[PDB]
Amino acid sequence: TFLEHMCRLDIDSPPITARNTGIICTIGPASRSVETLKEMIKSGMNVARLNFSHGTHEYHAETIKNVRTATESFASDPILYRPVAVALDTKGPEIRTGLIKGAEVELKKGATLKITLDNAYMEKCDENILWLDYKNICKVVEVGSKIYVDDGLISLQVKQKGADFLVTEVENGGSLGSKKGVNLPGAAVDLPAVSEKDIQDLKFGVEQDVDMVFASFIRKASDVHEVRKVLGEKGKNIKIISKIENHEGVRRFDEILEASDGIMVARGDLGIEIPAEKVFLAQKMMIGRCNRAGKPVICATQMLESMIKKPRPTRAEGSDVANAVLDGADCIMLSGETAKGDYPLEAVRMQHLIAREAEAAIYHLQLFEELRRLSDPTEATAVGAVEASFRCCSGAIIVLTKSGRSAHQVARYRPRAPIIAVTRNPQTARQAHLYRGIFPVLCKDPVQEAWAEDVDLRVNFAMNVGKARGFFKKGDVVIVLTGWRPGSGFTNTMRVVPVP
Amino acid sequence: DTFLEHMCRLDIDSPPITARNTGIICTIGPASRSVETLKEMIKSGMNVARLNFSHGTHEYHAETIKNVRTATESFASDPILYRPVAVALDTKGPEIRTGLIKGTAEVELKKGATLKITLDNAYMEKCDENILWLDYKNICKVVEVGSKIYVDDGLISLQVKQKGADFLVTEVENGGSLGSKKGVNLPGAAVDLPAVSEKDIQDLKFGVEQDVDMVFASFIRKASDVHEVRKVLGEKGKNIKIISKIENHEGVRRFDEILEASDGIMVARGDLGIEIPAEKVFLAQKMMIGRCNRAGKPVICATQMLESMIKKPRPTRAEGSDVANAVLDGADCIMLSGETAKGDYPLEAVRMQHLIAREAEAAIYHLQLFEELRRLAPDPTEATAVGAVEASFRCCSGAIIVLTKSGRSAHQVARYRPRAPIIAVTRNPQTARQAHLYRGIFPVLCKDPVQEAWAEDVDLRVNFAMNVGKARGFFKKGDVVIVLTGWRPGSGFTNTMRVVPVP
Amino acid sequence: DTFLEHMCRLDIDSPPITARNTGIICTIGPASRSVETLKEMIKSGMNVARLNFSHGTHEYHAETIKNVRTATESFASDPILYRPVAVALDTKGPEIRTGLIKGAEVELKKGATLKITLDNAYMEKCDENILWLDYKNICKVVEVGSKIYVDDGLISLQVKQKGADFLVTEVENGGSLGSKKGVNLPDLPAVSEKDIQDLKFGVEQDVDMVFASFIRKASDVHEVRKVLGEKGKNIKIISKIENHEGVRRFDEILEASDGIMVARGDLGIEIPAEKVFLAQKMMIGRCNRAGKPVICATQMLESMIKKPRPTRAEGSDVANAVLDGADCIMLSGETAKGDYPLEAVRMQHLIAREAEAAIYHLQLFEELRRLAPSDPTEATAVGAVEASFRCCSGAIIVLTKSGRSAHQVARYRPRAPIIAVTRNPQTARQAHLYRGIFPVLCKDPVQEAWAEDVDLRVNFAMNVGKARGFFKKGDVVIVLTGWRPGSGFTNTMRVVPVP
Amino acid sequence: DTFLEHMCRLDIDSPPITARNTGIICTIGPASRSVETLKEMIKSGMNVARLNFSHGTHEYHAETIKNVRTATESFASDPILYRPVAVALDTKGPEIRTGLIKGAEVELKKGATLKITLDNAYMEKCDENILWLDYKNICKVVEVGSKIYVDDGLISLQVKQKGADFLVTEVENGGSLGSKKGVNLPDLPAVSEKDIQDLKFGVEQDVDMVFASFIRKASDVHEVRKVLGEKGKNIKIISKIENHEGVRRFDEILEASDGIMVARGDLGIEIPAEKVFLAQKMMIGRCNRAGKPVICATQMLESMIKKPRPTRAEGSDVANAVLDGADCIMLSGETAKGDYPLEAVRMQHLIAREAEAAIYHLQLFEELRRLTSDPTEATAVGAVEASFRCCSGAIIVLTKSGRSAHQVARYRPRAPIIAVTRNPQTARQAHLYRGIFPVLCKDPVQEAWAEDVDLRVNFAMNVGKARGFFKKGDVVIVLTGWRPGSGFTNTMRVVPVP
Ligand SMILES: [K+]
Ligand SMILES: [K+]
Ligand SMILES: [K+]
Ligand SMILES: [K+]
Repeated sequence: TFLEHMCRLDIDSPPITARNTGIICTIGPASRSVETLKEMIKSGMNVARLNFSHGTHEYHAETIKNVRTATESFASDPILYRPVAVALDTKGPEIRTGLIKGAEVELKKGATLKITLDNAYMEKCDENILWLDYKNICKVVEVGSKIYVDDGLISLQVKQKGADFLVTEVENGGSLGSKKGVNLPGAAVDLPAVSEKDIQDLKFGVEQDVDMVFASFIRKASDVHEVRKVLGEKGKNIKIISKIENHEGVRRFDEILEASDGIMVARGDLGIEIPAEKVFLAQKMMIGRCNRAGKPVICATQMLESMIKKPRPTRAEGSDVANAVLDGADCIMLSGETAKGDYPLEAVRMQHLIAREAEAAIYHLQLFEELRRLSDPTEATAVGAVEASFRCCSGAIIVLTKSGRSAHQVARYRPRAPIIAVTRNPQTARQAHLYRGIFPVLCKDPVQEAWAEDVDLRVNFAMNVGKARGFFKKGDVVIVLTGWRPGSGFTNTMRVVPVP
Repeated sequence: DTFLEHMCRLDIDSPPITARNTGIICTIGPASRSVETLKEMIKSGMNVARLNFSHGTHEYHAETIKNVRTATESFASDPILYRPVAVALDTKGPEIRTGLIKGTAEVELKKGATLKITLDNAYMEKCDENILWLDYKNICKVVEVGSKIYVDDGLISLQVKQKGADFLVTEVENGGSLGSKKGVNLPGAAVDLPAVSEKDIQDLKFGVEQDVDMVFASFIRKASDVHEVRKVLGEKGKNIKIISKIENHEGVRRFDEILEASDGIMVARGDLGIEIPAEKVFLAQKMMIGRCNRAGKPVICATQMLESMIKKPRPTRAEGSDVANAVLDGADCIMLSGETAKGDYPLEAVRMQHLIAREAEAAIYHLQLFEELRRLAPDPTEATAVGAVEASFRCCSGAIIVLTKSGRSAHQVARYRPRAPIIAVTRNPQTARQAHLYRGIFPVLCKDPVQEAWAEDVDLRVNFAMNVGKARGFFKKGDVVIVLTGWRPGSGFTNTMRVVPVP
Repeated sequence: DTFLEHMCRLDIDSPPITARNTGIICTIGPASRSVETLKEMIKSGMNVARLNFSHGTHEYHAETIKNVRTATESFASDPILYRPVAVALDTKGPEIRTGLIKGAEVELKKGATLKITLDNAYMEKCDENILWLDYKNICKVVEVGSKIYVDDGLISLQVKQKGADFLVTEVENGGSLGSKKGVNLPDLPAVSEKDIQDLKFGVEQDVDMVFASFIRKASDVHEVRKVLGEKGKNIKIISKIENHEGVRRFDEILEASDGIMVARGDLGIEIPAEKVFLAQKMMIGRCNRAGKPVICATQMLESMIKKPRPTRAEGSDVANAVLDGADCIMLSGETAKGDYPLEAVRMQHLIAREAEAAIYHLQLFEELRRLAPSDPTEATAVGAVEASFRCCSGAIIVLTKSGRSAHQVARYRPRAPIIAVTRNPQTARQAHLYRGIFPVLCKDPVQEAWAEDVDLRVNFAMNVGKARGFFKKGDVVIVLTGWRPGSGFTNTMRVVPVP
Repeated sequence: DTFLEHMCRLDIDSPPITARNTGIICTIGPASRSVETLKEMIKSGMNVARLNFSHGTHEYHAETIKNVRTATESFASDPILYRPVAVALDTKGPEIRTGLIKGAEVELKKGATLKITLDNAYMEKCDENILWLDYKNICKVVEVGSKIYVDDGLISLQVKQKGADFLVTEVENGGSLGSKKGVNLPDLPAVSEKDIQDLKFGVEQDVDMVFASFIRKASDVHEVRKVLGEKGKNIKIISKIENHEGVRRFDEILEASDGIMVARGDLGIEIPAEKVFLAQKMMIGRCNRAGKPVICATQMLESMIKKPRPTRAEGSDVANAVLDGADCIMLSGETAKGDYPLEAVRMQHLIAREAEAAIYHLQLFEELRRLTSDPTEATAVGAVEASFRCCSGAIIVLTKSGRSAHQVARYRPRAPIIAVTRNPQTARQAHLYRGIFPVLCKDPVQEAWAEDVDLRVNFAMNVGKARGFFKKGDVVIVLTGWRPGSGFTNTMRVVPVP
């Protein structure tokens, strides 16, 4: 029972399980160097995120170079080599105010504010007529519609809508500077999914051979397909992860999920748009549907922010990170903790520890029996493999895959046993980190002419990796998923093999 | 139908429908001890008022208790709408405390700065940036060089650099604003203070005379600590519930024996974080809540709930998330501290707590709780309790109505955690107040005189329970309720279950 | 724990220590009419006395009923040990029978030629040449190659000439022909003139149930119901399914009836042998689902008509009927006219008790609990059976007036016996139709205080349960009652220790 | 969903669309001896031919075996439609019989007298008074008042006196005392000198299985095993449970046997009639639990010896045996000496097929599943799980000894198990297992292993399509090894039907 699982949790016993959730780290000035990156990889970093909200293409190109230099420095031993994915995080559409002749002119709880659109009234914002770059703001806003300014600092409330201006009352005021960020809860923002700057960044991402794109501010399915279109044919194999940052994204989550390769839950941005007594519900909902759909869900923002200045996180942060894992998140993303903080290596190590500790609180058998309660030969084989992995108490499930799909298919049923995905495709090896329980392995050996010899070679390689990682030892039993004939593109073959 | 589907169907646009089942415990202080404000807190959902005996005199607390009962009984004219309010005494216990600053504000401690700790009573009111006084006289022989000292709920951490015969020289590791009379923790040290001091005895006796409903025993490290508290309360306070506060590592280590000796448990997450690493505290919380749920004893989550509401009218998303997960872990009650005691928005804190708790109810997967609690569990009264919860799921009952004198039979039903609310009908004002400790129990106080005929008296109390249920929106005409009683008057045990239609 | 393991743990060397739960119905005749024999049959386990109204006058049957009640009430001195005995009237129905033979037995020789006359000039001079049967419109509904059966399907004939007057056949096979023997044609009135008289005689004699023969549709049951009328509205109607049409329209027959009797012997005449076991399983299944009694009859222990012990095939066939979910087993000639009626009853008791060891109770309930269609009484019924398993209770005690509440508990098939306590003598007798109900007749006067009267009846059930060995001091039992005097619900459940 | 719903859904006007999963064993005698008749019995559904060595000479049985094989191989020209037919040897065992009748039959009426003699001069003349039997030790195991049954329990006797070389009895139950009839007494050796010779003959005739009569204990089975020896080590030994001791010591017998035959008739004489059904259900359950074949025999369709159709009760008796969980049903006199041997086989086929509709397949499996680190066992379970999950038309198992097909069969999948083998003996022996449909592959071994696997699988595909098990578009489960000549059948493949 799940209750008994909680009762025998022991804080004095070390985590005997391996970490199954991926760790995504934002690379910046504090972690940009090869030497630091090497230690972060050793500490458990699986994906390197590039925040294109700031920095030039030159800067980021150097960062990508350093990440790959640090990564390939472990290639001298393919058994212990861990693939590292590169993630591009788009800037996305913003709503910014004008320049207060910078400086600030405070407001107060009661006064009025006449929002404008005069494209020359930029350089001088008062405590009355305020400017913003959102041209079509007057047809997606209503009367009574709140307008948060500077990350949920100053809330307004529309009173009069002309045709290209708004009269507002200041709900709660304070300091207000230049080029601040405004949020419109819960309006349907009509800004383009792909800014002209995003089109540049995404183009750059294709040339840099990035593995995935974190698309900011996704509100609908058509936004995702717009990013897809920009990536085009050349970037068709790049995984698109939609970032849910506002109320519309939550409401239209199903169409966004069906259009995406994965989901990022941005709690911080969510907390600005919707009340605090509901954000946890939205998180648990979105994670649940991603798990049900077998698509990767990333939990981001406000993970270990205190570790920017401290070597140790608060227990609240540790509890929040742990509960995200227990919710069913596939990956956890660090931001300023690794980008600009004083302890980037400690943050990665702490995230590893918390993820490992939360593993003990996971009730593996229940999740599978529910995901099974919810035709195709590959689906039956995947279910059969997981079922067999519980029956034999297997040390691992070895999946021979080209694109990664066969491994993802097994991963969606959440077996206790780690999934060793063996591939010769370096990209799918890197992209596999997005899925919980998948331990990607990159085979470098040339193809054998005899198909059964090539399979046996890939299996034995996985066998060696498993022994080295301590997943299993000789005498144990593993489940092996392959195809049947040379280049028949569907995994329908399950094999229960003793560990040699 | 499945836990996964249950999570998938969660909707933030949908208004929270079902009632709030977890208790709300509020610490009363300068910001909330007036009759006027107390009335608003009760309206907003306060079930239990906590008296913090770490501060204040007996006449101070007697006034608070009087104000609570005045505010509570102001609603007593309408027994259908009347909500019982419990009074909790939180003992001081083996505390170590600073340390009065000058002549009423604070000083700033900066990183890497030298700070001297003294035991010289000539400095007990002249503490500052350089010298600091505390009341633990044996501190120099329980602490070593390199020992960590935490001040004011772990806000400030110090490291001992030099051991003097009567003093300590420290270096500030974590800076901050030190105030007056703040708590001190010595994680690795073995503090010599007793579980029940002479001051605590005076306080517990005061609690008996003031007819408090429960005692929150601070810093419980073992079973014998609970037996001491139980002993002081004696025969006169034999019905006062004892809640043991787990605040350190030894308390977690010896949790099983403390739980068996106690009536309930309070998990102090904040104090726990001092001795236990951040990557392990959440495990400890889930463990203790689980064993409490298993034993059928109330568990309270306290400290670090809505602390930001001390200065802001709205909590952070992280706080609301942390509160909700405590409820989802299986906590029976949530306790508020500085939010209601001294903060600027005590009314807003209680309302937000009610709002978070109610929203969290939507994420609770009720049937699995019961199905597991029935399979892995250790009596006609017990079989009746299980059967009643069974029927409540089977019939989709609006409520389980339990006619109880001591509250026991209602507690036994609560252990199995039905989805339907448990309306405990009692004529005992004390068990009505104590019932708030248990999740899903909605205590109701019948003041009607005992009817001559027993069956007539039962129907009277059931009719009272159904009126309450209708008024609270638990059920309506045409619904079905489960009723638990004994057989014949003066019956020893509740072994009778009835399925009755709502007229 | 599982069904398979339950079968694996079966032990023929261990005494059947469970109580017999299936009702025993005995056909009373010249071999069992006497008060002495009836007394012993009651002691041996007879629950219901069946009177076959296909033969005998009302004078004869009134005497048989009187003897049954004399034997039954001879045990009334001890209310704790008194077992109620029901009386069943079995109608003749639309029977087609032959005529008497001149002198008397003749042999219908295999391959011969018979002539079915409809003229009353050969009704007393039948032989191997010309045969008479009491059916008129036989030449209005038949082809020239059909089959006709004699002596309960024993002899078979092949019609090869028609017209209107007679029928010319050929003996495919046969044996012996007595006189006025059963004839089968694989639209007589459902309730004939004679049936109406017998049914009204049944109301006058205060019989507990009626076994309606040859029910083919729901309107047949309604007609029987109509004849019984207001005076006999509480009399149970058990519809006998004896042909193919009864099987096809079984659903409407079941809904209209109070119970069902599966006549396997007659069923085999029309339906192929390879199909009858399926029909039996289907009908018993739908009866259990609907919560209505199903009786298995005919071809039970027929060998015991002349022998003191049955064959193993008969024991297996009876046991399987019980294991199929039958509520009652009916004996015919074994008790009516046979040389060992007392041994037949005892053997029936023996087999039914041994078969209980193979009953897997939990699965029956779990499936019924999941299949069953806000009623306080129905919810209490489920909860009581569920609590009986959980507490391993020795019995479920049900205080009932009409028997309905006890019937609702019986539907869920608890392993524990259901002690139905009643003051109504008829409900006590009719309760035997339901598997697992041990009816008990309280004769103590009504106490002034309702609660005290409930305690008295429960206490009476306690004493019966102890004397029967259902439970003992210290055990736990479930008790189902109403809440106040004149309650329309049996919605109150108690878990009470045995005093 | 529920067994109850499954029963309520039974419909007698709906034709049995499913195939017969239970094996049919037929006793061959003077009525079914000919090649022509045997051909019709094979087409009607006979899977196993039983030879009763209680009667007849070796050469008589040698000709029967030749005829059975001539009839079976007449269908060999079509590998896809060809059905393997097993040969079973049923030993005489420790049985005691009566002598010859002077005349011929004499009449023994209830309430008479009878002289049971050891006079060898009266083993030719056993009339109304005198009768001869071949058990010399008869006056050492029978008391005064002991009961004696003759000819399958037809006639019973009461011992009043105990003479020297004879007995004085009292006819308790009447009947017609025929000749060479069997006699029951509710110390003859487990295997006799005759049995030793008969078992040797069985090894020489290459029979597939031995029905060992009157097995009482484990040491009886191993005595038979030892006689069969090295040369007959692959011959299946099925122990016949015919008395109380066999039932009491059933576990040790089952653990020593390859299979079990439940002889209800012989059980009925020894054990009370109100207990035999319990014994039958217990033994079948334990065999199912152990994954060992159980045969229900005796008193099946006896009325079909003289009639073209069975009675209602016999149809219910056979059907309930199938529903009890019996792997095979055996016919005796109905096929051996009766007037309607062909009709007996066809009726047995019809009843077995009709009973199939009453089986809730998922219930048996879910119980057996929870009632291993061994890869072959895990693969076997997984294959059955997949067959339910995919609603597979069949489970194709490539097997050499049959062992792999057997462990899949233990879990009782709804889908037929197509056992593909090149070993003709395992093809014949596979008939003992419920749900196994054996096929004999005759294509020569291909050089490349993956090619030879595909050849065997495609053969199973064509058999399945010809039999109507499945059609193009459906999905089947396939169990194989991984490399040429391997120890474990540990490979499971979910493959579409071309
Ligand atoms: K960004
Ligand atoms: K305190
Ligand atoms: K009749
Ligand atoms: K034999």
